[PDB]
Amino acid sequence: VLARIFKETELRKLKVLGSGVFGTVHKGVWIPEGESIKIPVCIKVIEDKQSFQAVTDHMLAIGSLDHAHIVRLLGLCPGSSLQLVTQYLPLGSLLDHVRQHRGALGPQLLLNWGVQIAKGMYYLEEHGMVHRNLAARNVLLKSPSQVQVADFGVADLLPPDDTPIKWMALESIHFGKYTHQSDVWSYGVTVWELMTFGAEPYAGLRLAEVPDLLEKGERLAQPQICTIDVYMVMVKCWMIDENIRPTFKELANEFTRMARDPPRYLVI
Ligand SMILES: Nc1ncnc2c1ncn2[C@@H]1O[C@H](COP(=O)(O)OP(=O)(O)NP(=O)(O)O)[C@@H](O)[C@H]1O
Ligand SMILES: [Mg+2]
Repeated sequence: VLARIFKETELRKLKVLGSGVFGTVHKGVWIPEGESIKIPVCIKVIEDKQSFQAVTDHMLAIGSLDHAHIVRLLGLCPGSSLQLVTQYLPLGSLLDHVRQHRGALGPQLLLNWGVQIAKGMYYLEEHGMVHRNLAARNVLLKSPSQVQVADFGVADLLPPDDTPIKWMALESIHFGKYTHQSDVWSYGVTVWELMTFGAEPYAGLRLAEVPDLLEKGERLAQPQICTIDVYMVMVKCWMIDENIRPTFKELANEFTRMARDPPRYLVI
């Protein structure tokens, strides 16, 4: 239960990669202990929109976590803006990956990722950490076959302020309430994104409408490559009652069970 603090003079930003809802991610280098060294790192810049001088208890909570399937926060740099420092993964997003390669991907390989994501979210659930922004953009490739959940708990760094709405559980939209169960919903839309080779969820619809549609219980369409067995996994994630939504434990089970005989549960 500790997080490393990085002196400002240790970090250097080379290039910007992009920016999401809360921050701005920069490709950078890390130079520790005066003597020259060059460690490739990713630096995410988060600002209030008051100061980030001072470490909160939640910042340490993020800092402590370490799992084979999550993106570990190597360190933290306070200042006017908060600088979150992680390792740089050249292979990038799972979302942009499935788009580019699509169905060419292994039906076996694509199932393993469902398992690998669930294992990570389990690790987060275990240490009582609510991700609050799970999505395909947030799942990253550490290795051609290996993925890691990124961007956990960033949302809880900033005061309640206001599109992740396509990834939120209905009670999160209605009550601004986030649980481990609410992320389970987000896991659902995620898996969906994958099975659709990176299709945009609720495409070409108005955001105001979105609460209505899933409330009417029409929900997401069945992805082209998914058998009813894999599709129902997702459907249980979007059940209005959270206490009937599956745990990440069970989700790791159902996918690994399907992973034994890959083409039975998915098809080109
Ligand atoms: N460790 C990393 N290595 C390489 N690229 C990264 C890393 N972390 C984030 N990125 C990329 O940086 C870009 C911007 O990140 P971010 O500010 O989180 O926005 P986002 O992930 O697109 N959406 P959101 O997470 O909802 O803000 C995205 O294209 C990420 O894939
Ligand atoms: Mg992100």
